[PDB]
Amino acid sequence: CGSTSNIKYTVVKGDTLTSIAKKFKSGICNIVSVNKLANPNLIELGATLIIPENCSNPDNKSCVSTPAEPTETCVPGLPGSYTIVSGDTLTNISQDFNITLDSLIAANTQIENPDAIDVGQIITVPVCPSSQCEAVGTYNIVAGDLFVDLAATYHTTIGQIKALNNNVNPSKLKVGQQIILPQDCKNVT
Amino acid sequence: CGSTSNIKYTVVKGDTLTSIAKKFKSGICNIVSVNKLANPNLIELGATLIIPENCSNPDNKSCVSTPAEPTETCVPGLPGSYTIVSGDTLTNISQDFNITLDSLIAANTQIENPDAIDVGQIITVPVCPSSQCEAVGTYNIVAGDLFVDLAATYHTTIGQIKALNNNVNPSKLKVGQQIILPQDCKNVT
Ligand SMILES: CC(=O)N[C@@H]1[C@@H](O)[C@H](O[C@@H]2O[C@H](CO)[C@@H](O[C@@H]3O[C@H](CO)[C@@H](O[C@@H]4O[C@H](CO)[C@@H](O)[C@H](O)[C@H]4NC(C)=O)[C@H](O)[C@H]3NC(C)=O)[C@H](O)[C@H]2NC(C)=O)[C@@H](CO)O[C@@H]1O
Ligand SMILES: CC(=O)N[C@@H]1[C@@H](O)[C@H](O[C@@H]2O[C@H](CO)[C@@H](O[C@@H]3O[C@H](CO)[C@@H](O[C@@H]4O[C@H](CO)[C@@H](O)[C@H](O)[C@H]4NC(C)=O)[C@H](O)[C@H]3NC(C)=O)[C@H](O)[C@H]2NC(C)=O)[C@@H](CO)O[C@@H]1O
Ligand SMILES: *[C@@H]1O[C@H](CO)[C@@H](O[C@@H]2O[C@H](CO)[C@@H](O)[C@H](O)[C@H]2NC(C)=O)[C@H](O)[C@H]1NC(C)=O
Ligand SMILES: *[C@@H]1O[C@H](CO)[C@@H](O[C@@H]2O[C@H](CO)[C@@H](O)[C@H](O)[C@H]2NC(C)=O)[C@H](O)[C@H]1NC(C)=O
Ligand SMILES: *[C@@H]1O[C@H](CO)[C@@H](O)[C@H](O)[C@H]1NC(C)=O
Ligand SMILES: *[C@@H]1O[C@H](CO)[C@@H](O)[C@H](O)[C@H]1NC(C)=O
Repeated sequence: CGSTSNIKYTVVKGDTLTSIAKKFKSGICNIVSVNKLANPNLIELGATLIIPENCSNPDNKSCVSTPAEPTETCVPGLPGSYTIVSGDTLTNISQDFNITLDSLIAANTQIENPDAIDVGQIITVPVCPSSQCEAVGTYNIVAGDLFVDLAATYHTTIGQIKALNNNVNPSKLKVGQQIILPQDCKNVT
Repeated sequence: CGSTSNIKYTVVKGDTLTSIAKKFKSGICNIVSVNKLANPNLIELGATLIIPENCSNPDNKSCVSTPAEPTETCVPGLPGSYTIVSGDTLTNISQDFNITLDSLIAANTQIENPDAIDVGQIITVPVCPSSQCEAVGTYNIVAGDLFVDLAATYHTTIGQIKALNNNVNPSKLKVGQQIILPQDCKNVT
């Protein structure tokens, strides 16, 4: 990293390795190496992390694959709607559903100011025509499970997991917890 | 029916044949016969119906099969949550999900008065462990489609269709409309 100092840092709410790397001008993957983190997406609330501060040589790329912006304008299979929870924005939610902000706004012309949405407000999620998820069912959380990783493994999206578990905070999952998990969501025909 | 008079009646919001039969002391199936209704569950907003009033011989049973109270304490497959819309009660919603009011209250100990719930409030739906719906996907409404009938045909529940389409009023469906439809929801193993 060719850093000049290290801070020992307590992980707080909202943190990702991306936001921590930015705060301290470190690299995501430098923090992964130094702390022998098994999964770059998983850092625990209240854990301590040694952070190389002010790196000349930040490695933010070798260990993660950060997706391009969403380009699709619909989500395969489900759901018809999503309910807004604390901290959601339409930008946030369209990214989770892997669609453009634009497509989510277009599906929701009842919203006038796209920046003023209310906890408890229901929005339309634009579902691709002729599409489906192959199985939707119970899953028990195991140690280190995250919505972000479960989406990739089961070929669904963060948003679709959130919609099926709309009152579950992804940051407060417990080993053994039952969530509802959609699988293999795709266009059909 | 051995009725004493007939009223010509305009179907309004909230009406079912059950509520109309009660208002006028008729029978569900007498109204079905007289008006040659193809489906006892389907009456259209603003349609006129001849109602035999004050029947001595009301037939409420021959043409419909009215389900017993729900006895199950969980819903197979999905969803983790449901958002409250105008006119919902926990009694209403537990019936749609084919579970006991009791089981729905027990899953929701954050609710203190079970009779004071708010438009936009999210509740937990108790999903049976080790359960699933086999496919969840798009369906286009055809003439005469109803959530009540679609549940039976596709082996799901009114509540599960509502949860996947939480901003759709079941009384305002249009031919060609795309909804999200779960199928073949059951316990597994
Ligand atoms: C490189 C990068 O920036 N990637 C991000 C990626 O991190 C974002 O995903 C979010 O990551 C955060 C941090 O990992 C997740 O929050 C954690 O969630 C887990 C699970 O709920 C929490 O784990 C629990 O921790 C406690 C102790 O705190 C243990 O007792 C529990 O057993 C444990 N549970 C399990 C099942 O292991 C953890 O505390 C949370 N940490 C924080 C700081 O909140 C978050 O869930 C995750 N978000 C999603 C939607 O999955 C991702 C956002 O999409 O973007 C980039 O990929
Ligand atoms: C015997 C008995 O009491 N059974 C009840 C059963 O009726 C309850 O189910 C509810 O029935 C009502 C009345 O049929 C349903 O409301 C109707 O919904 C349809 C579909 O949205 C509306 O049809 C539309 O009507 C307009 C004209 O008004 C047409 O232009 C449209 O093309 C047409 N759409 C389609 C697809 O055909 C109709 O207007 C509504 N009528 C009224 C009075 O609102 C209602 O959806 C239905 N509820 C559910 C959840 O399915 C049932 C409640 O669960 O309990 C008993 O089974
Ligand atoms: C978000 O959407 C895009 C486009 O639909 C996905 O990207 C493609 O996925 C398929 C596999 O199903 C591949 O054939 C393409 O090569 C993928 N890559 C690209 C650059 O389009 C993308 O995976 C989706 N992202 C997430 C996180 O779900
Ligand atoms: C509500 O729940 C009950 C019990 O789970 C269902 O009743 C049974 O369904 C199975 C078929 O899957 C039959 O083997 C039983 O004989 C059924 N009858 C009875 C009286 O239990 C019931 O069908 C569900 N109702 C709805 C409307 O979904
Ligand atoms: C799925 O089908 C829709 C409807 O045409 C289309 O817009 C969309 O891009 C398709 N998605 C994928 C991933 O192929
Ligand atoms: C499904 O399994 C659950 C979990 O044991 C049980 O309570 C429930 O009654 C079962 N439902 C049916 C329809 O068999």
